[PDB]
Amino acid sequence: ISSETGEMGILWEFDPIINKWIRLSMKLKVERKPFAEGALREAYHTVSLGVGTDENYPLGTTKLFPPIEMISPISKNNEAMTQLKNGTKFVLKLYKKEQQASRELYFEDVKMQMVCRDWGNKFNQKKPPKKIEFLMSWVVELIDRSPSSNGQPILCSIEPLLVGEFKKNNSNYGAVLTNRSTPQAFSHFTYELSNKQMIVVDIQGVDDLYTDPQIHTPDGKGFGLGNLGKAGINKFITTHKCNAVCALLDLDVKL
Ligand SMILES: Nc1ncnc2c1ncn2[C@@H]1O[C@H](COP(=O)(O)OP(=O)(O)CP(=O)(O)O)[C@@H](O)[C@H]1O
Ligand SMILES: [Zn+2]
Repeated sequence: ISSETGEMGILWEFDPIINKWIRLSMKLKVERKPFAEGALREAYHTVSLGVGTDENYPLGTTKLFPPIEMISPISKNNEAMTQLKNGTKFVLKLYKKEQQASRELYFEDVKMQMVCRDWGNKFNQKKPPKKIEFLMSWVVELIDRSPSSNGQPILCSIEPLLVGEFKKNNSNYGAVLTNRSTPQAFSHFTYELSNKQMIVVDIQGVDDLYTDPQIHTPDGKGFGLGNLGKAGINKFITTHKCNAVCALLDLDVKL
């Protein structure tokens, strides 16, 4: 939008309510060194230098992912234009040294986060002691960065900066890592209210602002490599103890 030295990116937002991706551009400036890492990715402080349209960067085609029918022809409205306005401090995440990553996985992961965000709203609507919220997430094609040896463009995901102490409350394979009730009751709520079609675990973040969740489904399909299917779900069942939040939401002690 307004520049000023940084790098260009193709910015992708998923909107669940119209079931389409919204394609934009942005400029960002990222720090050279990461400020945190996990098992898979490193996270980098970044500043936004504005969000604009994708008009200078034609799509193609010939195929494409996401496919053309999954892309909105109109991109005038989106969260990115407010949440990533010029001057915003945010987080960029890059995979560490990865051959398990594919273009399709970046998009699966961001869609997954958007799905959990809808679940957070549905939870909040039953009026629990502590409302919860999932951060937006976005796919960025770092188009100014040179493709590595394989010829693949550089991709990353971005999300807002969380301020405070970052805590993980459950894992994607049955760990209950804090004594807080809301995160565990939310996981249980997603399982029951979805009629056992899915569960949201890996509940982590700062307070009840959450990021990087994981979904399991009975058939194991979609939701990235962390979808552990029936094993994942059952592992949650084994360690769940219902709490006051579960009871308040009228969730069945039988899972
Ligand atoms: N939006 C955000 N704001 C501030 N810090 C964040 C953040 N998202 C992640 N972090 C921090 O960066 C670390 C690594 O990021 P992330 O957790 O996404 O890596 P990962 O994909 O390897 C999963 P894990 O760390 O659980 O193995 C987190 O453990 C947390 O400390
Ligand atoms: Zn419960």
